[PDB]
Amino acid sequence: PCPGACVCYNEPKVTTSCPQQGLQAVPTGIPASSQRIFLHGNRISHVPAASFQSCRNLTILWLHSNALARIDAAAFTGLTLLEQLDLSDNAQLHVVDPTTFHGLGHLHTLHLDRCGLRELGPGLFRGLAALQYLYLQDNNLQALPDNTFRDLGNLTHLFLHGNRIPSVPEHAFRGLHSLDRLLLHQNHVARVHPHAFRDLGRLMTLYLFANNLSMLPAEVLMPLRSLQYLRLNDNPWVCDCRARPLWAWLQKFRGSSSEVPCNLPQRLADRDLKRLAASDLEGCAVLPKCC
Ligand SMILES: *[C@@H]1O[C@H](CO)[C@@H](O)[C@H](O)[C@H]1NC(C)=O
Ligand SMILES: *[C@@H]1O[C@H](CO)[C@@H](O)[C@H](O)[C@H]1NC(C)=O
Ligand SMILES: *[C@@H]1O[C@H](CO)[C@@H](O)[C@H](O)[C@H]1NC(C)=O
Repeated sequence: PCPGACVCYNEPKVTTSCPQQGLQAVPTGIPASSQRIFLHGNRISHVPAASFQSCRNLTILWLHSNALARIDAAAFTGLTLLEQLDLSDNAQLHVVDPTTFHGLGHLHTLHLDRCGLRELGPGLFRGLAALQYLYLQDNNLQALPDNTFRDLGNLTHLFLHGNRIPSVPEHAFRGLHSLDRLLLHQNHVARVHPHAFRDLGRLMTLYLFANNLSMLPAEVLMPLRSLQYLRLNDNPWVCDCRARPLWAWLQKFRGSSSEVPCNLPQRLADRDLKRLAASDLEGCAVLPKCC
């Protein structure tokens, strides 16, 4: 018995599809045999506890482009086979309770982009051992706490761009041994801890453009054995003695890198640090280390 104006069909997967119907709540009577539930484009403001618990075989659930303001901590309880979860484009969600994703051990992709998220609570991504793709871009994040991604040993793509992250601490990206792509551009990153990328030996793409970096210790990039694509443009680089280690690393990098445009000193403005001679990097500009 297909509920409301929903469309129900069996092939290729048992599906209940109710998009863009002005629904203000999760409809009652969703067939328990459903493998895919599409509830995107509605006006759903709240997801109550155990809203899909009847659906033992659910693998795909879309709730994007709704009006979500609150998700109950037990909203996804009993969804042990869930592989894809889409909560994106709910700009007033602001906050997800840290236990909300517990028991989703088959989850492969999690869409949380444009959810207005203010923070990543302790244990929010705990136990998501199968997760491969995590989308956190275009939110309101102000911090990247240590060990936030510690259990995500299978994650290959992490999207964190378009937030307000001020820095990267040492253990922010611990546990991410499979990470392939890390996008951190369009943030406020003013400093990266020397050993922040220790676990990212398989990383192939790193975007750090449009941030607030004036220098980078060479130790930051040393672990990145597999790196092929690097973006560092649109940062206020100081091209003086402090930039020598980054310069030296860039000389031996066999991958592709963006411009690394000097902001200071004036005579080097918009020249590419990558393309300077060592002699250009003598003295202090207008303190740390060599200065
Ligand atoms: C889940 O799938 C199995 C195998 O098709 C079936 O026996 C079971 O009834 C399904 N569960 C629900 C709630 O429909
Ligand atoms: C991680 O992926 C590999 C293959 O890519 C798979 O064998 C393994 O079971 C996955 N880990 C978990 C915890 O699901
Ligand atoms: C970059 O960091 C400096 C402090 O070193 C701060 O004064 C400035 O406002 C920051 N820029 C942006 C765009 O946040």
